[PDB]
Amino acid sequence: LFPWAQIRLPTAVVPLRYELSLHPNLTSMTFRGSVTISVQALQVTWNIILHSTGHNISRVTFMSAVSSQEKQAEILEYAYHGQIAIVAPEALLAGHNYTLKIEYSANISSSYYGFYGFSYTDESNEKKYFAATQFEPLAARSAFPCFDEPAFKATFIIKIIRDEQYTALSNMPKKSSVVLDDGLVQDEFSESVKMSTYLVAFIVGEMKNLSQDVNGTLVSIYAVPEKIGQVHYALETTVKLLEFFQNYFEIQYPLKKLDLVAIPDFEAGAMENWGLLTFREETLLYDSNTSSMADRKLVTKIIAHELAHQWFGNLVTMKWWNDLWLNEGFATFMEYFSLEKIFKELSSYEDFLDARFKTMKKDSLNSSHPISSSVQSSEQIEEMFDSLSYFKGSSLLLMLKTYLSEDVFQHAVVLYLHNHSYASIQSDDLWDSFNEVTNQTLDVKRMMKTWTLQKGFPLVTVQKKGKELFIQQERFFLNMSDTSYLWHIPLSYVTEGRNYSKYQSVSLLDKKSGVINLTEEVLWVKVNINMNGYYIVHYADDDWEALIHQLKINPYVLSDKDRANLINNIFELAGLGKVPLKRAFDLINYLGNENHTAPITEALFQTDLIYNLLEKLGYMDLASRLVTRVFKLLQNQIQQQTWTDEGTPSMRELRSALLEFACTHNLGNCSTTAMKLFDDWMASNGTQSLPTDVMTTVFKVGAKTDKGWSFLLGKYISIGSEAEKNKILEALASSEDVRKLYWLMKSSLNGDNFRTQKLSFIIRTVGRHFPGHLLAWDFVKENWNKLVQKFPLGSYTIQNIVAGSTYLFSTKTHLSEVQAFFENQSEATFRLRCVQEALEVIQLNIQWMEKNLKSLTWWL
Ligand SMILES: *[C@@H]1O[C@H](CO)[C@@H](O[C@@H]2O[C@H](CO)[C@@H](O)[C@H](O)[C@H]2NC(C)=O)[C@H](O)[C@H]1NC(C)=O
Ligand SMILES: *[C@@H]1O[C@H](CO)[C@@H](O[C@@H]2O[C@H](CO)[C@@H](O)[C@H](O)[C@H]2NC(C)=O)[C@H](O)[C@H]1NC(C)=O
Ligand SMILES: *[C@@H]1O[C@H](CO)[C@@H](O)[C@H](O)[C@H]1NC(C)=O
Ligand SMILES: *[C@@H]1O[C@H](CO)[C@@H](O)[C@H](O)[C@H]1NC(C)=O
Ligand SMILES: *[C@@H]1O[C@H](CO)[C@@H](O)[C@H](O)[C@H]1NC(C)=O
Ligand SMILES: *[C@@H]1O[C@H](CO)[C@@H](O)[C@H](O)[C@H]1NC(C)=O
Ligand SMILES: *[C@@H]1O[C@H](CO)[C@@H](O)[C@H](O)[C@H]1NC(C)=O
Ligand SMILES: *[C@@H]1O[C@H](CO)[C@@H](O)[C@H](O)[C@H]1NC(C)=O
Ligand SMILES: *[C@@H]1O[C@H](CO)[C@@H](O)[C@H](O)[C@H]1NC(C)=O
Ligand SMILES: *[C@@H]1O[C@H](CO)[C@@H](O)[C@H](O)[C@H]1NC(C)=O
Ligand SMILES: [Zn+2]
Repeated sequence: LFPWAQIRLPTAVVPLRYELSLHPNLTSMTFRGSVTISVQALQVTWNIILHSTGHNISRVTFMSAVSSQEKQAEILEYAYHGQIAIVAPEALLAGHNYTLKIEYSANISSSYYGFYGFSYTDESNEKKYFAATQFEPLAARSAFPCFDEPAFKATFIIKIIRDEQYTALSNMPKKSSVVLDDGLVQDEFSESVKMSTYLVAFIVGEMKNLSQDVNGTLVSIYAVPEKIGQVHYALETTVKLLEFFQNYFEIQYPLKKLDLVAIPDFEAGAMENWGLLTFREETLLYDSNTSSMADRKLVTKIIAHELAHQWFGNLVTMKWWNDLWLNEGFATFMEYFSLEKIFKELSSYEDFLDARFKTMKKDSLNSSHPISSSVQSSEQIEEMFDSLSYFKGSSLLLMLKTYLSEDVFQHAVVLYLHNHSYASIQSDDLWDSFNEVTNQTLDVKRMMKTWTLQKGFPLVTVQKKGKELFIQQERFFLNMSDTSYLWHIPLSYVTEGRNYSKYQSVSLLDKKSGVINLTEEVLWVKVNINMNGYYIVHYADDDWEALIHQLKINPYVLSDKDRANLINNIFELAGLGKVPLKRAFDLINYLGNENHTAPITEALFQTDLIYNLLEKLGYMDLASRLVTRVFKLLQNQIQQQTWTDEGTPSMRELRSALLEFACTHNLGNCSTTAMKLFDDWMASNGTQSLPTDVMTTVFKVGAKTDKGWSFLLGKYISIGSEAEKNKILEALASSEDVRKLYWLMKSSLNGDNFRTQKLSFIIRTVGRHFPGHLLAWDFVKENWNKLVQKFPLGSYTIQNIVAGSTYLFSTKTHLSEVQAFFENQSEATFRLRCVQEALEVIQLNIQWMEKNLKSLTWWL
């Protein structure tokens, strides 16, 4: 029986370095194992308890200091926690380095987790092989026996003997390689800096490269040869972002090398590794001419994310997974924070803003879970990998860093960085580096533990009565009894009174009610500047009709982030009931004079949730009258859009937003303009450039014709550009021919012309529009069994198939059906977070109709 009945390893033994030698042949999917672990005892144990899985071990056994002579112990194992224990020939006395050596058999993974391998086809013919690693969170132990926790850091020599052609890559630069007798090469890499078991990485496959030397460290993007041509932007961007993390962290990237790799597969594990960043082929390949704003915006942030992860996560790692949200939260913040100081032209705050919106309305559900609390098993380690925690974390740092200065934020960041580099940490340690705020401690970061420890976010009510600012707080709950919900809240607020002179100020509300005194007597006040604070603000009734009046006068007295914030808020409140729906729509009656994208898209987002909810109920006429009045507010901006790619990113994303609003709903010249552009494009065997900005729109309109449908289907199964094939798939699923809509899903499910990864994106698209709406949900239930086979229950795709099939229902008849269907298979499924959040969204719609179907009749 085995000497350790816990899931965490013992504090008994500690690794100091790892030495690893491996023979995978990619052709037969098998490999050599050999690990030498230079450990060290800190307390007496008869065993070394450590992690190992899937290893068929031949010979293993144990040294001391003292002797280069080695002596035979035998392994005991325990597969339930992945652990193995070596029964030591003699007592590990405290303070002594011993070294441990393991030989093993193993299989190369055929999933895409751990040490995995796959095949792909060439431009010229050919069957190529390839293998890589993906060790988060607990996968390293599958490749090689080790202390697989993030606290147990160490140093690494990895050496991999690989056939002549393949380029072997790994963390540290390749020190040496030496020809072996059969035709095989032996690659050895430098010993690694101190780093965590999960960050180890190594690649075997036929690539080329493209390099540049920022200062001392040299940056290179590795891709399969085909077109290493288009890693040119990736390369140039890693470069400026590299000496953008730079100086700001005031720490220098410790490695001599930094290599990014475009792995040639769609299920590629893309991750953080030090000196060996992975990506899916798709997310890196970019082309100045044929590729849109979306895929630059996306490739720029994807780089900027895994780059800050260098400092955050690798350099300074978690004690344990209970704090993952911190790094991924911080990285996600940097991703949006670097960009708007190097690439201020992308308007990457807009992405950010909307990202925060969608964060809050799922942080407002009751399915929500506060981001920090004890983890103890691994369904609890991978439950932490939902990007809701990441984005919320991200939101907190922007709120923390605009309350404290950006400078104050920086040094406390920098001060955080220096104090425990190469070390493991817990959450509160960052809050302490901050409490070296001020000359040294003027307020505590007990503040941040109110946000971390409680689900949801405060609703801040503001009333104002001639002197004043009466500020009160409660949890934003979506209705039908606990109150130790209290937040420490930075209250940015901006006003205007006297002379058109904008006064803005900060103040931290740390009790249930409070009050701030303004200097002048204003006509309007706005709370939460640029939505810097993660919360919703509700006003008393002629404080709301102050701002709206003010928006019809001169709205540009506010930012576009503020304006977008009111539109967000006023609509979500009128959902919760705290405002009539008709004063949301009088807020956006402003929009005749709007020119910034951020508020227009957010209003268009809102109005079209309303459009679709109505449309799925029978109330089609109400729905249609709704959009045409949005259309009329935005009528000039719509026509003045040119069907082009010309302009600032912001004004391009606006252009693409306005143009397929007007087209989705057939409003004005727009559908025709588009359908000429489609015939020209289709005339030309595809051989004509569509402005990528109007490309998804042009495709939709054409997908509405059996001629057009069948063309675009040929272009899907033929053309190479995976970017444009999702704007084609989209269209194919924006048909209203039900038989096709079914056949798309039926086929994506069977992996026929569309790989099964895309079905979740198909299903969401079919069901979102009236003709497919019931068809989607029925597909989801008619093949539920085969849906659980290829997406493991609770995974982020069975996620969406239920979210995106059902989130539009609004009748208690439907509600019953959804719940009757899910309980009717399993109760273990029936109380999945995904499933009763699915159910939770549906009554919120019923509630929404119950309060706002309304009287849509007397207006609208
Ligand atoms: C995996 O096993 C195969 C088969 O033993 C090894 O194969 C050879 O591949 C080279 C080219 O890469 C050919 O020139 C040889 O003729 C092949 N030999 C045979 C017997 O098929 C392969 O090298 C092994 N992989 C590794 C990494 O050692
Ligand atoms: C990536 O390709 C580049 C060519 O664009 C290689 O660059 C030179 O590589 C040789 C080979 O070691 C060096 O001796 C030269 O010093 C490099 N050029 C300069 C200006 O320094 C690069 O080596 C390739 N990547 C790898 C890993 O070899
Ligand atoms: C691996 O395969 C089995 C154990 O599952 C055993 O018969 C065989 O000898 C093992 N190979 C080595 C090299 O230990
Ligand atoms: C080896 O052990 C000694 C004490 O036994 C310790 O002082 C030393 O640091 C260890 N070696 C390394 C490289 O740390
Ligand atoms: C690889 O998988 C086979 C089953 O397909 C198993 O018998 C074998 O033991 C595995 N290899 C190791 C090292 O466990
Ligand atoms: C290059 O050299 C060192 C990096 O170690 C740094 O002090 C210096 O500022 C760097 N300069 C630039 C332009 O990156
Ligand atoms: C170092 O960490 C300790 C926690 O023991 C903390 O109190 C201290 O403020 C940190 N110092 C810096 C400069 O971050
Ligand atoms: C607000 O004004 C009153 C005096 O009119 C003062 O007593 C109170 O402390 C002020 N509050 C703040 C937060 O400045
Ligand atoms: C948008 O608002 C008005 C134009 O109606 C103008 O004052 C303002 O500068 C415009 N901003 C941009 C970026 O065009
Ligand atoms: C259209 O182009 C494809 C290559 O992308 C080619 O295979 C096909 O035969 C062409 N069609 C015609 C009618 O020439
Ligand atoms: Zn990340």
